[PDB]
Amino acid sequence: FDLYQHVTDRIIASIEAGTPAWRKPWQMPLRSNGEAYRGINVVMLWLTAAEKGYRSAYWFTYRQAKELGGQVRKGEKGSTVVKFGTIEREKKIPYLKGYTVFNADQIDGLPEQYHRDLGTAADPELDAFFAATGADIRTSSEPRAYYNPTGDYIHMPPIATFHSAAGYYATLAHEATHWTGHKSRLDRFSRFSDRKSYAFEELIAEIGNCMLCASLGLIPDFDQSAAYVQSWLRALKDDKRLIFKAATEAQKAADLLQENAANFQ
Ligand SMILES: [Mn+2]
Repeated sequence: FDLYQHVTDRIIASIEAGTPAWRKPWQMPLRSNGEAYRGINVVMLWLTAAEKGYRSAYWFTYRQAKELGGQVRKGEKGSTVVKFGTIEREKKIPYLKGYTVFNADQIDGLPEQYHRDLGTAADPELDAFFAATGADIRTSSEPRAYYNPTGDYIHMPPIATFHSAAGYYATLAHEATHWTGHKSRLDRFSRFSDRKSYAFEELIAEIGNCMLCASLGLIPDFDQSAAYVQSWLRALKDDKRLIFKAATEAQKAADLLQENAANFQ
């Protein structure tokens, strides 16, 4: 009946139940046109695909199913994704409403199309991605990986100390996600830092890093972020639209990375 709550409570459950929704992939969800879902809806459809065991990336509405050449298997229940309708004021103002979609594995008769390994060394195509992001990446024998907004650079340790390029680039993807949201770019940090503002950042960063790593073929590192799920639980309980604001920032952090990395002069 209430959307923000309804969605926040699914996410609060997943956290308690073990895995927060957005970690569940370890294929990104698509609409009937091939356009990928964004933001909070990627998160929601991921948890939904895990919880119902879906193999397909595609989600349809009853309308999209029927008038495409198919039928929603009766008994099948959809799940709630997010979008905007309009109210009039003086086709005018947007407002957030939910809606129901069904995965392709709940549907019969749909058309035909509908259903790596990196060692321990530098990878050229990954190196080109992060070089094309624009990020000051500095390397030093200091054994910590971090983003310093004050200098505005990412510091990686040396790749060989990782004994895993997959571990090396996931960590970099994570820092690249933080690197967005410096004042010159996405403008996301708190002004005055504390246990709450670090908690928000690394949640945006986490959700965002899953989104990034899904595209780059990497696996996110979740050891580093075990001390926060409680603040996330607390903040998610006290604020029923907080998860929407995080997922929107997260998607913007992934978008900025990939868009820069394709800024072909
Ligand atoms: Mn971080």
